[PDB]
Amino acid sequence: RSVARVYANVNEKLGRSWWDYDNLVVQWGVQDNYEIVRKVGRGKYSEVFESIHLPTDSKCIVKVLKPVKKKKIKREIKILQNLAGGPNVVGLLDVVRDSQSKTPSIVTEYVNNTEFKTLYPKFSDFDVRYYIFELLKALDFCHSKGIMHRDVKPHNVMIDHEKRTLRLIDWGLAEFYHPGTEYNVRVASRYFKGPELLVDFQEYDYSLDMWSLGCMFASMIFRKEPFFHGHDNADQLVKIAKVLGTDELYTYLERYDIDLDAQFDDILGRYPRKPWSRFVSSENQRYISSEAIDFLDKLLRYDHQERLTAEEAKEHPYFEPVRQAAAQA
Ligand SMILES: O=C(O)c1ccc2c(c1)nc(Nc1cccc(Cl)c1)c1ccncc12
Repeated sequence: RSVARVYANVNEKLGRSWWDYDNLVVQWGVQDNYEIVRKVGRGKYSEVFESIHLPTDSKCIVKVLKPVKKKKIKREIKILQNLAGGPNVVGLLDVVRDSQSKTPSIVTEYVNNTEFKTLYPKFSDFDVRYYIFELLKALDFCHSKGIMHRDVKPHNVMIDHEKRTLRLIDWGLAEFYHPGTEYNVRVASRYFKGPELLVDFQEYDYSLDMWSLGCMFASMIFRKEPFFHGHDNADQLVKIAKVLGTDELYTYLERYDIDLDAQFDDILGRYPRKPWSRFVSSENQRYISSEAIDFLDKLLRYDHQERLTAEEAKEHPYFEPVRQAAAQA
């Protein structure tokens, strides 16, 4: 049915040794070369600890993984190996496991993040352009390697504001794109879920990540976190519909032959498109420009095939100051 409009054939060209994570053989490192110092975070899927690589006395992260499905371990490790050297992708340092339990751990680089709720309001207009551009380099890189992140959100984007460095982290939901594959629609955080996930459209692609980027960008320039605040998955679609409008939703549904679940009959009304300018306020207007609105408009589309590619997104006039400043060094 639907096929990605860029990078559709990447996994075809690279072959089984790139994407066949089921047959991954890990060359496990020495667990005793690492010392766990302090827990920094817990996920649904993991626990993250500040650690030391003892031989070099260097600071690093140990991410202990306990998913009920083992192939999710292999998938995360294969993608992290494949993205080696990628710009702004979190660096894999090692993979180790407990000798008795066989519980695996991923070792990554440590990043001194400032939490996004503190960090995002301190950004200038230029900072938003700059960090979105850096995030675009990581998404263009993984898409060009046949990989969808599927969990793009502020929590998975680590920024060292002092060093002006960015890392896209937590590749645990990431997956290889294979033309015509039916993917699980139970991916991403509710506020960052694309319409395709909300209406059970399974033939999605890299363009899912561009919707999620659009939700992050909206929250940064309008200072509303999260931008689409649904109380549940059905409500998430209503919140989107109350901004993009029900007219563009219905042609999209017709275009991809999607039938809405009967649950939407009572809760989904007819809404006109709310123009982007209505979200402009005294507090957020320092982020706002016609280039910014134009950029956001071209990310937040129902139709995944209408959204900018990460590569098109880097060519947008919004990033002209960032491209100019980079050209000065
Ligand atoms: O998943 C990864 O690849 C992943 C990779 C690197 C980090 C991480 C998650 N989580 C961090 N912190 C964090 C903060 C709150 C909750 C959770 Cl679970 C974790 C963190 C901190 C400093 N440097 C690197 C990381």
